[PDB]
Amino acid sequence: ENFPIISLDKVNGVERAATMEMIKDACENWGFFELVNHGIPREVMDTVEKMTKGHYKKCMEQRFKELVASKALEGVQAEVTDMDWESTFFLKHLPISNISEVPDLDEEYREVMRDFAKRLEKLAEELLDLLCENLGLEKGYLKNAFYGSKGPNFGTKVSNYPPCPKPDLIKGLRAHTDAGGIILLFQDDKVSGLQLLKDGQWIDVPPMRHSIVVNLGDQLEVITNGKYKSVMHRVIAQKDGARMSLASFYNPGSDAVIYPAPALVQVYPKFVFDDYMKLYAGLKFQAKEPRFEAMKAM
Amino acid sequence: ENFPIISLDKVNGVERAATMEMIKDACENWGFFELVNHGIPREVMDTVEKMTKGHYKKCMEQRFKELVASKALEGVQAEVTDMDWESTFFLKHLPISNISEVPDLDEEYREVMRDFAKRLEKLAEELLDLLCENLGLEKGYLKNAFYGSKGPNFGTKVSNYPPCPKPDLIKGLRAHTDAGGIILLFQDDKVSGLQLLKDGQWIDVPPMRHSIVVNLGDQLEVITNGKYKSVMHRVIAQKDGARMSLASFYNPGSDAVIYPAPALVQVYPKFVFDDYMKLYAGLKFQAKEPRFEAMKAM
Amino acid sequence: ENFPIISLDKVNGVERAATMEMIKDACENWGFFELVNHGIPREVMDTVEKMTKGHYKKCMEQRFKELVASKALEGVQAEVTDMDWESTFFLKHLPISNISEVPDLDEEYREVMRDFAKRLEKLAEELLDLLCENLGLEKGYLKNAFYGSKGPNFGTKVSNYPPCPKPDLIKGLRAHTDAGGIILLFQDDKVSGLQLLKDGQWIDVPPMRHSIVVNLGDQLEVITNGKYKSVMHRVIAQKDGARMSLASFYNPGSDAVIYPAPALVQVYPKFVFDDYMKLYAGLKFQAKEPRFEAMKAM
Amino acid sequence: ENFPIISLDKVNGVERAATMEMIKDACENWGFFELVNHGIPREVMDTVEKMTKGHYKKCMEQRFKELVASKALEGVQAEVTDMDWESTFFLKHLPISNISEVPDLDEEYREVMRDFAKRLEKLAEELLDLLCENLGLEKGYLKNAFYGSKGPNFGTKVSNYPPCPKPDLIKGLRAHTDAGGIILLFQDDKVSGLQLLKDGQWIDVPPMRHSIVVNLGDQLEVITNGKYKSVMHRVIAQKDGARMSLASFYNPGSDAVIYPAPALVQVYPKFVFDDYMKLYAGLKFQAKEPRFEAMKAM
Ligand SMILES: [Fe+2]
Ligand SMILES: [Fe+2]
Ligand SMILES: [Fe+2]
Ligand SMILES: [Fe+2]
Repeated sequence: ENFPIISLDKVNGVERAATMEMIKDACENWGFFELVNHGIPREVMDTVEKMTKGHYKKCMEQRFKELVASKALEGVQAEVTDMDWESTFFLKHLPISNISEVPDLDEEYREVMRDFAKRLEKLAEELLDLLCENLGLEKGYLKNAFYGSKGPNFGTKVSNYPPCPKPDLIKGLRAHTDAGGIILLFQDDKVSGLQLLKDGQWIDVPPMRHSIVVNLGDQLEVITNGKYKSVMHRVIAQKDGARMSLASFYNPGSDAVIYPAPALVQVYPKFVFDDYMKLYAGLKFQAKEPRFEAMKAM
Repeated sequence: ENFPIISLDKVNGVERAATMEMIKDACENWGFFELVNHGIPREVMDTVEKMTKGHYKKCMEQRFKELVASKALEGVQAEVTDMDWESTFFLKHLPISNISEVPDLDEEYREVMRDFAKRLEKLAEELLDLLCENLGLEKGYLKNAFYGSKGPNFGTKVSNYPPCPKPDLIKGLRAHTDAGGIILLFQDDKVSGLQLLKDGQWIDVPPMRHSIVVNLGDQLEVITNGKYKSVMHRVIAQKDGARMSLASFYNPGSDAVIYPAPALVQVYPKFVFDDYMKLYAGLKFQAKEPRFEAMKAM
Repeated sequence: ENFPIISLDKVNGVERAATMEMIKDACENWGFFELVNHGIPREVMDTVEKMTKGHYKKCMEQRFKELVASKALEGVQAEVTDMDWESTFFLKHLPISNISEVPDLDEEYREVMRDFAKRLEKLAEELLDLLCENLGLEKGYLKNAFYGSKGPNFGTKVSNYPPCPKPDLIKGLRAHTDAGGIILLFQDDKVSGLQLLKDGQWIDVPPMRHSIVVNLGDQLEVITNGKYKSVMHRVIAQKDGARMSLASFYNPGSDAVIYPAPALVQVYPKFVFDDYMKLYAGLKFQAKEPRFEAMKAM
Repeated sequence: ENFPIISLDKVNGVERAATMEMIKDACENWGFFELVNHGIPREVMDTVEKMTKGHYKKCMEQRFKELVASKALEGVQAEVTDMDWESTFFLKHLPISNISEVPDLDEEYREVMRDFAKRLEKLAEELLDLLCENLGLEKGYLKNAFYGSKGPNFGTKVSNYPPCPKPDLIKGLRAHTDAGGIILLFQDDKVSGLQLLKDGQWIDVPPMRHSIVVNLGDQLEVITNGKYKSVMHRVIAQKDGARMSLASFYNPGSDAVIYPAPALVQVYPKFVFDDYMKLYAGLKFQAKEPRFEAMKAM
């Protein structure tokens, strides 16, 4: 009944069996769990926060100079209330790290993001193995399924944003389930603003400090033949706090072939991960014959 | 073997049967035909041209003032070669004409577009009836199928554009078939730059003056159970000329139910026109369960 | 020492002289004053609020559908935290009201904005007359100076926005003085977030309900030969509240000739209002000879 | 009377004096000259062309995939005539080369741009010395004036563009003089489309192959106390050809102090180059007191 909050270090000790049973239960009945004692140092997370926030502040300062100047163009005084406070960019890590070639980051920043990205990779694969165990599969199974030819895709979206101006503005807002593998979310403050649908109703992720919030995608549901369902959610920015998010995605390689583990077995489909995303981006129906085939299906 | 060029007025005379046989043949074996003597006055088309071109010239003059000024911002001299010469906007006509409320047109312009849009509607419905006849269907059949509840959607895209900088830039460019009903294309100059794929190869639409180029969409293929195929094409702007296009679309109403005429009967599907477009815009797979169903299909 | 809060209705009564003396004092020593009892009904302001907020909510709902869909394009899940919550548009009123032809407002909205704009015009001209009186000028003087040929320019910027994500983000943010005539600001809630520089330090506009905040521009400083200085300010969106602003500007007509009243007399310049703005938009130096003349000046 | 076309290699020979006299005459009476035999190999220019064109073609292919996909979003078929064929980016070279960190260039491309940028720098400084000589100044004088503290700013704008859709669209288009030092323009084909105003009328730059077109900016006019005037021009893309431009700018360092050479001496002003550009970008009047000072000047 309570949202799973899990002290990962307990898997090294006498409490392991009960921690694995929480992980199992979250996987089966929540789709989500919040990790503490997960092995990424407080100091590293605090540095990632500070520096991301430093870069945000800079791009905001620059962005106001530019608003003032374009607005002057149209014979218009730009106010600070005209600001767009949302800023988001990505960083690839696997198979090829583009961290070196993304515009406008300090070197000291890129190296911090590098290290942090290696740490979370390592954490992800550990999590996948513990899922394997609970699941009766072999160590490495999911990392292997996710491998494809060149490897799993892994990146981190880095967001900075203001609070929602009022909750009823979210009233009518569609949620989703994530299409990929396993997602690890790192935020600032105490309140995420992250919510999951459970039995028709919205449950808040409980505020923690130095936590990582883990959730399973569509792909893990297929490989488990539905045993672990990817779950609907949303994330709304609270006046309370959490103005920054790092959402890192450990997804199957583009060419990877996804399908329910034979041991774990209606039957979920088999398919190449990239075709799941091409369905997703709307690039599987820009021809006529596909389209006619789909309307015959409905 | 020759692209169909059809003098529509001949349907009023002793030559009708041979003109209907061209229309039939184009419908079956070209998907396209070029109309002359189609009953829209030379004077009306020439006014539509002039005025569209007048409005283009204005939005270009304005657009250079703004480029000069934003470029100055970044300590940069804007050249005329920095110009974006492409300009396109739409006009609705049916079920509700938004021609009155589109920004930045002269009144004298809106009224010309109104009249012109009534004329082409009338021409479209005539064309659909002549298709009915060739097809063995009743007068009004297609207009009726297209009606839905509120009526057929009808609008005109108005484009102005420079020439392609070089043909091999189009080399690797995907074509398409139109998703809607029947399309009537009005251009300037002599060379369209419009091409259709016929038996694997690119055929140019032959240059004519005061012509209208007609082509059938995906919807007419379904209602004819494949007898009239919608055909692949593209349109590339020629150094030769044709720098302006008015493409008017007479499509089924959103809620209209499309399906192969029982008389005209594998079997094509039945479906609501709006679901064909939602497939098209990529809004039918932004949930997980649809997506899993589609991968099981492949 | 206290920010001027002025009950306008008191100019109809035994307290007039003391209210005029507040207006005089604010004009001379604050540049700003907050009006209550100003003669625009509570019901009208409350309707303007509600309806603006209704339109905001709609454009936000629509804006999230579009973010979800474009983000899907790039194989990316749009979150609600990716939202851009800032929305701003204008409405002209004088010399020609474009309220009828601005995209996407209910009719019931346009009529409310019309009425409201007539009311504030009337309030502005009253304020200018009371300035005349305090100043020793004739009734109508400033309205007349502002008239030019076709009339004074009058419009309203309508803004909706989230809170600033954190105050130190404003830390390093340039303020300004308004370039025009007289500005009347209508907000929601209680806290504006509006601040004025007075003797080197930031003073908050005091929270009021159904207030209008008035401030004088650069133009009124010139006509008063510096007696009424236009004052520096800024406006920052508070977590506390005030998520909406209507800032209406009563400025001199484009062709109006601005210059210190002979009675009110270094000497401020004389000039056409439009040249002050062209200086402002950076369109007075896009040629070489101007530029050389300015560097010789410095 | 004829546009100056100058074989630079002749400065190494018996013809030097007559070539220097052409350079002198162009500097005094044309502001522009076209260089051939200028010492940048045919092979290097041809490689720069090919590779720029290869990169253009790629960004165009990518840009059409994205248009098709966003247009589908709005239930709209993207045509090739909807294309925006204009593409432009910059490359810094001095004081710090950002060529390594600009997005989406082949390595083999960056190295070609590096070399090419060193070659043109070397050519620029040579040209400045020959100007010194004609002028009676010492070798290095202008390079030294341009040096400031960190060095001269040097970069190259790289443009690719379609033809102007029709000449009367340029009819009403403002020209300019360049604000910087000395500009070297490298194009493809034969016809630039570049024109200079000379005695009130438009003169075309004569078509040449493997030419470089040189022109003097506002800064060189000041240092020569008007002896060498920077001249008005424009560049329009011809159906004839020249679809690519590399415009490289050798300007004074930001902090450089520009002023008429004492030997060369109304008197032109003295000033820091960056203040000339800040005048230019419209950032010298975003405060009130500047503005009042300027209106008193007029
Ligand atoms: Fe998500
Ligand atoms: Fe088409
Ligand atoms: Fe202001
Ligand atoms: Fe130029």
